[PDB]
Amino acid sequence: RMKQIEDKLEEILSKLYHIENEGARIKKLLG
Amino acid sequence: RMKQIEDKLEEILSKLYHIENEGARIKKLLG
Amino acid sequence: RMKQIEDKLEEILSKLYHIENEGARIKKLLG
Amino acid sequence: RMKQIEDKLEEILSKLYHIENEGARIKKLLG
Repeated sequence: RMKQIEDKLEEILSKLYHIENEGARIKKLLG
Repeated sequence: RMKQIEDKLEEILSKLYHIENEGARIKKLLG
Repeated sequence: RMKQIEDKLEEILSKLYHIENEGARIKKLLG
Repeated sequence: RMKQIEDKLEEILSKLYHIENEGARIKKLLG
């Protein structure tokens, strides 16, 4: 069951990169 | 108590999807 | 060790609410 | 493999702190 949690963790990490990137876009835009 | 973790994670992901959608609206509204 | 993970999960949840709220502010602002 | 989870979580949180700071700059730059 540990490998099921690890899929989610990685998926969560991916989503965090995407959000961090969306935020940098918006930032560069405004500036 | 590994299921309780996987439940939390799943909740986390939903929040992240919502955050992601927020940034989409922010991008349209902006650029 | 499960209760150490649970502190982090909750802390992560908290931070997600804060970010979701920061995003709604920005959104309301722009609009 | 419960430590590997706690490591991931800690990584997640750092990302969330960074996202949080991004939204701070976005708010200043904007309002």
